[PDB]
Amino acid sequence: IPGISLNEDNSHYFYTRAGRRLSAEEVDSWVDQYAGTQVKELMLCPNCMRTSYASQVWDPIWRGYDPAGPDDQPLLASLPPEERVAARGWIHTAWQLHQDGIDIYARWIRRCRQRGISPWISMRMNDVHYVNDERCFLHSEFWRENPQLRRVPYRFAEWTDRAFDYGRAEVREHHLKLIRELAARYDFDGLELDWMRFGFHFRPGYEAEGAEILTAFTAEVRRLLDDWEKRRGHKIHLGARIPSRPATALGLGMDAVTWARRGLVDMLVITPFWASAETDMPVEIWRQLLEGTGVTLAAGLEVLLRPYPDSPLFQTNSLETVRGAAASLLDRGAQRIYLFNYMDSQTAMEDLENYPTLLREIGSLETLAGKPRRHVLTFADTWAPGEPRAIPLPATCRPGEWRAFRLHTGPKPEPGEVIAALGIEGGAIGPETLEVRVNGELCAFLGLVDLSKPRPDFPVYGFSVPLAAMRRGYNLIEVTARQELRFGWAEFLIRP
Amino acid sequence: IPGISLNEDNSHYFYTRAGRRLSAEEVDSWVDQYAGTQVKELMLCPNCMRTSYASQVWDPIWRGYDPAGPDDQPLLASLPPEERVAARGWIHTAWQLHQDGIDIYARWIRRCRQRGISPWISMRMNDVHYVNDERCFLHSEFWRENPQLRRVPYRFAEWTDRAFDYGRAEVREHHLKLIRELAARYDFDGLELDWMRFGFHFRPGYEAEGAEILTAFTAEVRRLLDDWEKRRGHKIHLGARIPSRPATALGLGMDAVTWARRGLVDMLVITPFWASAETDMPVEIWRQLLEGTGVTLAAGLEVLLRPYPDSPLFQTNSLETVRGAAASLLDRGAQRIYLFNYMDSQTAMEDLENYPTLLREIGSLETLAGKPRRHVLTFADTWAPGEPRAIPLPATCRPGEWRAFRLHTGPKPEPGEVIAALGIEGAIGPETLEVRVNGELCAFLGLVDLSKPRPDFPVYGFSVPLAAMRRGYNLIEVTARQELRFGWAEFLIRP
Ligand SMILES: CC(=O)N[C@H]1[C@H]([C@H](O)[C@H](O)CO)O[C@](O)(C(=O)O)C[C@@H]1O
Ligand SMILES: CC(=O)N[C@H]1[C@H]([C@H](O)[C@H](O)CO)O[C@](O)(C(=O)O)C[C@@H]1O
Repeated sequence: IPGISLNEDNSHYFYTRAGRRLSAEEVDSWVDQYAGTQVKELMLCPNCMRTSYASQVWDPIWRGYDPAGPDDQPLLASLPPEERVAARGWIHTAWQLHQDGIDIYARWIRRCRQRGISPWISMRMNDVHYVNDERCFLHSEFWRENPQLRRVPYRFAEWTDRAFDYGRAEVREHHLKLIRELAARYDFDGLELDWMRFGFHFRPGYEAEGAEILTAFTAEVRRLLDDWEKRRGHKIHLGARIPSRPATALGLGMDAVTWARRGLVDMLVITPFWASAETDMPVEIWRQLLEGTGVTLAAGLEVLLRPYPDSPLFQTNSLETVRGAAASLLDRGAQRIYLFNYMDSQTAMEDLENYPTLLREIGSLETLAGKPRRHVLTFADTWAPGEPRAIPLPATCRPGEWRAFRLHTGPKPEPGEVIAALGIEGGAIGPETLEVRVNGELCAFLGLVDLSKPRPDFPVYGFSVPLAAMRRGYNLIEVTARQELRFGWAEFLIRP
Repeated sequence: IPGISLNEDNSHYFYTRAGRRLSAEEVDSWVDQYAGTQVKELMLCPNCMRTSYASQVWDPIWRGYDPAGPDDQPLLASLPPEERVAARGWIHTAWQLHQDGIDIYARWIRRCRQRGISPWISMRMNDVHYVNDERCFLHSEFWRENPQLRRVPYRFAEWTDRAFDYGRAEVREHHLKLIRELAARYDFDGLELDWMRFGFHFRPGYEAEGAEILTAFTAEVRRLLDDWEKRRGHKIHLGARIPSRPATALGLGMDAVTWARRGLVDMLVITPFWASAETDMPVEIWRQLLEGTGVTLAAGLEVLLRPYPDSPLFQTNSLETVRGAAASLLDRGAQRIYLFNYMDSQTAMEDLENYPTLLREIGSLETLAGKPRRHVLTFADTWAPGEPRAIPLPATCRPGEWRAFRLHTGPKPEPGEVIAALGIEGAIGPETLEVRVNGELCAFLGLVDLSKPRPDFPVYGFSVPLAAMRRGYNLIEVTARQELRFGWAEFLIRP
């Protein structure tokens, strides 16, 4: 009954369908694959710094575009030859659609309602893809002409250094112009403010004033949609994506508790940025913080699954690891599982054959129950500027020392197998090199485990967990080593 | 005004007054130094594994004691000769009080009320000092005879490994026996459950069931005190010390939000363990979590001030650093500043001459305003088992890389001087660092000669444009032209 919110990005559909002259019927058929699943809402993203539809107030993706021209034309000149082919796939498909009088978002919204899906618009509030390239096709002329409106002018270390400063009147107006058009153009059930693209909206040190500013912004949005409710003849929801921990959220100027209490939002998505999906997010704390407000709390998953920030592995979640994350987060009180970057091609799970099963299982503890799952230890990629960072992995154990790892494994396991699995980096061990306990109970050595993707590129050792040791929620791996060891991976595999 | 809660520990008074035959009058005079200050409550701790008063349900500190005997006697045999002198100071003074018919806690409670101080009892729920020594004088016989009731039987790496497991009925009963006695023996305004001595109460991995167990415990205590309200003819408060961050609190089986919502507690003290004061605690998050519950949220200071867990420096807070922490935590919404280990001698601020001034200033932003203060970067000493730890220092900056440190400096500074000061561990010039605060370039000042507490490595000062500083967090950003390791960071605000 919690169900899935699925986010469709502003570029994917155009990139993957490029080269086809799309009919209204084919455009509609994209919604259909999500019909009869646990998907309750599609969050349709129509923009980055530019829109993928023919905006009157912002730059469409195709502003500057020469449809008949060569790839080497001014709009694409800044990219290498090979990347112009991909960018032009997006620009051209978005352009051609408009030329045929097909508004892709209007069609998706209409088809959503026919298929019992609640259609949302999700706006990227501060996308900064490729801002190292000032000439790049997908920057707004407004961004290009106004470097004084940026967040960090004293350095350029990260893309977010060149993000818009929402402390400025003219930055808020620029984003409110697009919202006023989206509300007028599209008859959506809900608007989501996607603050987590890229989650950095304020001069470093100005986040507290930023918090009062985004609350007022959110209130302007809520007021505007209230007017549209009387016009459309139905309720319109307002939602937001925010960081995964309340202190990080408040530290980036997102006081979601105030937004909830003053009735500005009725859905909140707690999410990482992109580096890895968080398999561990303090859902129960947010639920306490949001008590009485009537806000739907969604737990946001990302497609990547990576053990630590500096890992060179860039593999996606599998059905089994999404089953783990989803079982965990629903067990903690998530009222929705929200998928970001889990699309039907290119930006999607590596085991794409499992996409339909995933959409029919991860939205309920009932449909996850008795199915194989993996609870993998990862990390929170997003922290407020100068906020101390708590990153579990990698973890050194010196001879005779103890290390502990708490992994959230949601519902108590049904009868069957539980393996605590630990990856060791740097080249190794015997059957008595490690002592492994779970909630204090000794775990028997199993030997090397042949993991399916996602998996580390170093040996993973399995330890058999006495079924009855496992408890609902967090479960504690403790390890001591007789030799210095570095851990690069931890998970629970539960196969009932 | 928010005001001060001050904790007197179970041993201090006995250790420091040892060798004097104490009169009822002198015992009473201890309360007097706190009268007419911002202290609203004295939290009088009467126990560890043993009581400092003559309990009939627990071991007094002097169980086993031979008053006329030599230092080398069975009760103290396990200590080296010179440590028996200190321990025996505590045991003998506590014993001799009882022999004179002086109940120190009954006298303190009475004298508190005469002097307009609200008197509390603060019970250590699981003290584990010196549990490496199974024959130690301060361990209870119950603890000694029941090693099966301990938290960790598979290893002994930390004192908390030999803490009692409150997952056991026998452990809960044992601690409830003392609470039943304290409620009957003493007419206190409030009982505080000091969970933060030592904050580890459950088998590793059983903290969730632990949370339901301490809620039921706390509720049992609340029901007990409700009965005593009708006998004593006045309200009795129930309070608790808990970890500084909500996730850590819930992770150690302390669901204080439930305790607050069900009206089991009406005071909560967020605090670190002992390694250092936390100058940065999520007060505003707790206030949101506690909204409508009527619970007073107290921000707990510890006496030590240390930049990171492995630092060999063990210096205390000064008047100036306590002013900084207090200005910060009050600014964030603390309804009380709570002092732990800020006593009148031995366990005390090293600038002891400033103790009376401290007790008249740190309870109100009004009395802190326009006074010199230091906002020092530290760390949270306490994390749930296997919980990822966020420790800011020490911090390496590679050539051409940026590091940031957010320090909470509470109220925006008055007219005067603001210095960002950065300590370098393990050779720099005036351009080796670029330092910004909230993006504004800060002038190199050179080496700053800090007063204690201070690192044993060079501290460089950077002049902050007064107007850059904001209310609450303020952001130091630094880039280095040479590989450097920071061991220290602070704001000095001198109006
Ligand atoms: C690289 C690619 O093809 N698509 C990517 C898009 C585009 O970069 C973006 O939509 C341009 O506006 O961004 C994401 O959705 C994102 O932000 O997480 C990830 C996705 O993989
Ligand atoms: C002289 C001395 O060491 N006293 C210390 C006492 C005793 O060790 C304890 O009361 C034994 O029961 O403990 C503390 O208050 C504590 O827990 O932080 C600190 C204080 O410095």
